[PDB]
Amino acid sequence: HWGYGKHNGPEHWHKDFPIAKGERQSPVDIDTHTAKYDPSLKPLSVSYDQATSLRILNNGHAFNVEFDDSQDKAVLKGGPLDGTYRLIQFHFHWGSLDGQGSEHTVDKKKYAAELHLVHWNTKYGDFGKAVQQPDGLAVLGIFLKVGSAKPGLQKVVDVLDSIKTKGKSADFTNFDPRGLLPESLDYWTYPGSLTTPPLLECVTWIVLKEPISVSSEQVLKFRKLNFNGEGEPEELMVDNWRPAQPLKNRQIKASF
Ligand SMILES: [Zn+2]
Repeated sequence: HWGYGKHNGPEHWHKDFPIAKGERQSPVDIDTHTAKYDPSLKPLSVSYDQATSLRILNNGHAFNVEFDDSQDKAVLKGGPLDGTYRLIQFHFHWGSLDGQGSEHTVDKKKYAAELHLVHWNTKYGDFGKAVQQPDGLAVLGIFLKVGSAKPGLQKVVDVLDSIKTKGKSADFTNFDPRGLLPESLDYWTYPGSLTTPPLLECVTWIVLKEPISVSSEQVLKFRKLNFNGEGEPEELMVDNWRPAQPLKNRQIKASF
C-alpha cells in the first residue's frame, strides 16, 4: 500500500494513517542550538554482549536484522529511560545519493543514511502491546556518513544479495550489533513516533551525536536492493526516508 514513491509516499500517508499529522511525529530536525543540555540525564546503557541475531528480512521498505527478544539479552537502559528495553531488530534508511538518506537532520543537515536499533519496554510483555503505549519503544538512531568503511557492517552488506527483493529472508546468526556503534554515546532525546506507518506515537528517540563512517561501496550495495518482489518491475530500494516533521510542543534534550 504505502511506500516512498510519488503516489504513495510520505505526503500521502495521512489518508490511511491520520496520526501522520499528530502531535509527536518523527523524524524531526535537531536544532543543536535550541536543544538544552539536561544534567539529570543518566548515561546510556547499551548491553549487547549477549545479543542473538537470527535472520535478515527484506520487507519491501527496508531490511530488518531480527533478534531473539524472548529473553533479556540485548537491552537498552539508562539515559532518559525508565526500565529495560529489549532489542527486537535494526534497520536503516538511506538515499539515492550521499547527500540525503537520513530521517533526522542536524541543523538541517541530511546524512547519507540512518540506523535505527528498535527496542521495546519489557513491562509491556511484547512488541505489539508496547507500540500501543507512549513509552513502549526506545529507538537508538545513529547517522551514517560516507568515508572510511565500517568493518562491522560488512557482514550485513554481503548478505544483501540473498534478499534482494520483497519477502525474501536469510539466516543471519551471530551478528554483533556492537560493531555498528560509534565511539561516543552522547545523544539528543525527544518523544516521538515510528517513522513508517502505523506511525504510532510510542517512541522515546535517542539519537547519537557521533555518526559512524561507512564506505561508498557499502552504501552502494544498499542501493542495489529492490522495493519490489521477485519477478516484478525493478524498483531500486533508495530514498526510503520520511522527511522531518513539525516539532510542535516538544523539547529536544542533550546529554552533553
Ligand atoms: Zn527506521
